[PDB]
Amino acid sequence: AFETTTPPEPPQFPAEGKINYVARDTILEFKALPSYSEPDWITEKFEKAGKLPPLKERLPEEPLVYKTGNMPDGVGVYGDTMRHVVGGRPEGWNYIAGQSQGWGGIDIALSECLTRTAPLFQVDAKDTEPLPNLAKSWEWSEDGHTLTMHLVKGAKWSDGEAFNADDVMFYWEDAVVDPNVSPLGGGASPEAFGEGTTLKKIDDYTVEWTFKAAFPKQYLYTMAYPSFCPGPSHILKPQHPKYSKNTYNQFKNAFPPEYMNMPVMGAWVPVSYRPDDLIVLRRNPYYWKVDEKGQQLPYLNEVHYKLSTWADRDVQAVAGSGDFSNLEQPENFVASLKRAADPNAPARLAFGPRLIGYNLQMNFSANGWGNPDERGQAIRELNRNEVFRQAVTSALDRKAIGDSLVKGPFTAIYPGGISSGTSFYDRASTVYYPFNLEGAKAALASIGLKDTDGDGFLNFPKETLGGRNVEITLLVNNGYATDKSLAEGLVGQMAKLGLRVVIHSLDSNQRDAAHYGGQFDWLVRRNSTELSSVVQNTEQLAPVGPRTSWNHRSPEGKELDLMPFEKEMADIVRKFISSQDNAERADLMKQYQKVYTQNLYTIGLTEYPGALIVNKRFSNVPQGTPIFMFNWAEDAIIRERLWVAADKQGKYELFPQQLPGKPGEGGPI
Ligand SMILES: OC[C@H]1O[C@H](OC[C@H]2O[C@H](O[C@]3(CO)O[C@H](CO)[C@@H](O)[C@@H]3O)[C@H](O)[C@@H](O)[C@@H]2O)[C@H](O)[C@@H](O)[C@H]1O
Ligand SMILES: [Ca+2]
Ligand SMILES: [Ca+2]
Ligand SMILES: [Ca+2]
Ligand SMILES: [Ca+2]
Ligand SMILES: [Ca+2]
Ligand SMILES: [Ca+2]
Ligand SMILES: [Ca+2]
Ligand SMILES: [Ca+2]
Ligand SMILES: [Ca+2]
Ligand SMILES: [Ca+2]
Ligand SMILES: [Ca+2]
Ligand SMILES: [Ca+2]
Ligand SMILES: [Ca+2]
Ligand SMILES: [Ca+2]
Ligand SMILES: [Ca+2]
Ligand SMILES: [Ca+2]
Ligand SMILES: [Ca+2]
Ligand SMILES: [Ca+2]
Ligand SMILES: [Ca+2]
Ligand SMILES: [Ca+2]
Ligand SMILES: [Ca+2]
Ligand SMILES: [Ca+2]
Ligand SMILES: [Ca+2]
Ligand SMILES: [Ca+2]
Ligand SMILES: [Ca+2]
Ligand SMILES: [Ca+2]
Ligand SMILES: [Ca+2]
Ligand SMILES: [Ca+2]
Ligand SMILES: [Ca+2]
Ligand SMILES: [Ca+2]
Ligand SMILES: [Ca+2]
Ligand SMILES: [Ca+2]
Ligand SMILES: [Ca+2]
Ligand SMILES: [Ca+2]
Ligand SMILES: [Ca+2]
Ligand SMILES: [Ca+2]
Ligand SMILES: [Ca+2]
Ligand SMILES: [Ca+2]
Ligand SMILES: [Ca+2]
Ligand SMILES: [Ca+2]
Ligand SMILES: [Ca+2]
Ligand SMILES: [Ca+2]
Ligand SMILES: [Ca+2]
Ligand SMILES: [Ca+2]
Ligand SMILES: [Ca+2]
Ligand SMILES: [Ca+2]
Ligand SMILES: [Ca+2]
Ligand SMILES: [Ca+2]
Repeated sequence: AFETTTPPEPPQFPAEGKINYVARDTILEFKALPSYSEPDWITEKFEKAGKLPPLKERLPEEPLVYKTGNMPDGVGVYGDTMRHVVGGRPEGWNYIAGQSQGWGGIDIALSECLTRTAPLFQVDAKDTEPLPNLAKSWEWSEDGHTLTMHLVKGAKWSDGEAFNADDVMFYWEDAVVDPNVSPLGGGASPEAFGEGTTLKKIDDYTVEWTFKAAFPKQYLYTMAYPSFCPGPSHILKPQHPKYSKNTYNQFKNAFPPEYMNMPVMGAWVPVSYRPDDLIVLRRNPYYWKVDEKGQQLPYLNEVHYKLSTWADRDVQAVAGSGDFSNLEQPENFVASLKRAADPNAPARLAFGPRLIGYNLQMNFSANGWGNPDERGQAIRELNRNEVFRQAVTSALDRKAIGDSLVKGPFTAIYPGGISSGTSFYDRASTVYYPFNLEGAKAALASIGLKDTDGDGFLNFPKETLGGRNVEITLLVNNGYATDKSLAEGLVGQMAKLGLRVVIHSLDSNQRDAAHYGGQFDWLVRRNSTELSSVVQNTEQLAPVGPRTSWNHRSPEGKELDLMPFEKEMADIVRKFISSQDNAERADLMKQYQKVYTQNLYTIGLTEYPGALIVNKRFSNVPQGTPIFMFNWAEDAIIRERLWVAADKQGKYELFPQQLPGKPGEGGPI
């Protein structure tokens, strides 16, 4: 019915990075050093005064050592604060039970994971093994069904309690496996680690994975942020319903934002919270990472998270009051570029490849996900109809969508699927449905949708919902001008096609609950890592498990109502996960792209590049860091390795020469 082609090549984007490509093992290694050091005030006021054990006793026998060769500016010096600005708000500290701490890097810094992938933008390959983090090493069995994983040994939580296999086991059994606990991010279901996957404790520093498939090496990426980042089991386990009288909601909410010094494996500990104002973190004296000179990380003593808006983060970063931003909203591009064009500018700004994409996602569950009413059920049936999807995508004037955000070479025609900025992308495999409003109108008439009351809006046939007007709800994230502008643009374009679309605008926390609970017809969403990188959270590319897909999940308790193209996509993704053949993997992503875009698994709105904004006083910021690839730039830049030269340091510490207090107690000690 439609004359499909490939999407047109966008304008050339001059100077992205450039990235200084390195080999995987140039960044870090685990080893003992001859001696260790720390800020002088810790030795004088805490160690010598009895208050803390000497540094060597606090560290693992073999800490994680950052290699000097990979440091952009070399070994650092202690001091200063990194000031972040966020549009989110904390719910509390229970990350593994699905509570947000405010986004914008806070949970990334607090909740460290088994592996780490964000700094891998500097390795020029897509078969890179994730960096060891809380898991120091691992080995595959000969048959590839068993993965023996060795943990960092001798590391402690920020309160001095030992980190070991008990924390790993508690997260796996009582958060992942437990169907009443869902970690933050919408992922981390048991099937995200493979169907029938088991994890068992061997000893205090050894765990063992058992996989149905042979060598599913892709799951090492799933073990990084956000899906395998354990909480302090000694604090959380006594609050869990399996070991107490608490309900699941009581367990989820047992650590509100007012609860101080929540134990972490991260470089800084939350010490202060003021509603709608600020979160202050102070250096963790038990941090288990050091530089090659034996200096215990982080270099920065303090981190701030100013509670504001996402657009204010850009404003503060270019003004110099904020130290970091991911410039990701096109309506802020011109003003940010103008302010950064001044040679006296306090911050540096650098655009990367086109990795920020937006999709229209349709709820594909016709078997009760989100318990829809008669109206909602009739929309699910239209969403599952391929002619309806072809009409919706063909009624979009993608050039006009791009123009509505920003002029210039930023936007690209985006039909959906894998981002054009990543190496697995193939233009020839991308099905583009050009703007054909007349063809879209004929396609809807062919499935029995026609305006029977002269109001310009299409009615269902008399057999469905008494022949009333089709009414579609659109779930939108209220925190971003981009999301809201795209939603408004979509409503106008659908009105021309004859479909009535109603915006349901919600704040982040409520938006995530409505989405993951399946309480939506359609939604507007910025793409997560699987479309920007393929290799990070690959399970999110298709409904490989009952809850791995963003738009097709099963209600509890029920199975998936997969359409044939979705089963073909699930098969491609599972084959990719267990393949170590580069040529086969590239071919599988071409087939994946083709099936996705031909069948309209989602409908692309637009795609463009973002820019990293960092205050100039910071040393060790890697060149060409993208804002979003394997993770957000807050992770990729390795904040625990950043430093400021003594003569350039700001004097912004709110708790200078202080360390975190005890969990559930007072302010910094
Ligand atoms: O956390 C660092 C990040 O914070 C801000 O974005 C947070 C954003 O996260 C969620 O949105 C996405 C995109 O749809 O969903 C995946 C998984 O949760 C995230 O990777 C991705 O951002 C929430 O659904 C949003 O409500 C929430 O605001 C900020 O925009 C980023 O630049 C970066 O600082
Ligand atoms: Ca284009
Ligand atoms: Ca390498
Ligand atoms: Ca090499
Ligand atoms: Ca000192
Ligand atoms: Ca001893
Ligand atoms: Ca080196
Ligand atoms: Ca050096
Ligand atoms: Ca200091
Ligand atoms: Ca400071
Ligand atoms: Ca931020
Ligand atoms: Ca074997
Ligand atoms: Ca040890
Ligand atoms: Ca000990
Ligand atoms: Ca845990
Ligand atoms: Ca679970
Ligand atoms: Ca198990
Ligand atoms: Ca098997
Ligand atoms: Ca313990
Ligand atoms: Ca109980
Ligand atoms: Ca309960
Ligand atoms: Ca409950
Ligand atoms: Ca709950
Ligand atoms: Ca309750
Ligand atoms: Ca709470
Ligand atoms: Ca914690
Ligand atoms: Ca607040
Ligand atoms: Ca207040
Ligand atoms: Ca106030
Ligand atoms: Ca030194
Ligand atoms: Ca505000
Ligand atoms: Ca915008
Ligand atoms: Ca520019
Ligand atoms: Ca994106
Ligand atoms: Ca169909
Ligand atoms: Ca344009
Ligand atoms: Ca233009
Ligand atoms: Ca465009
Ligand atoms: Ca291509
Ligand atoms: Ca009508
Ligand atoms: Ca009709
Ligand atoms: Ca538009
Ligand atoms: Ca199922
Ligand atoms: Ca299947
Ligand atoms: Ca590969
Ligand atoms: Ca510098
Ligand atoms: Ca560099
Ligand atoms: Ca300040
Ligand atoms: Ca407290």
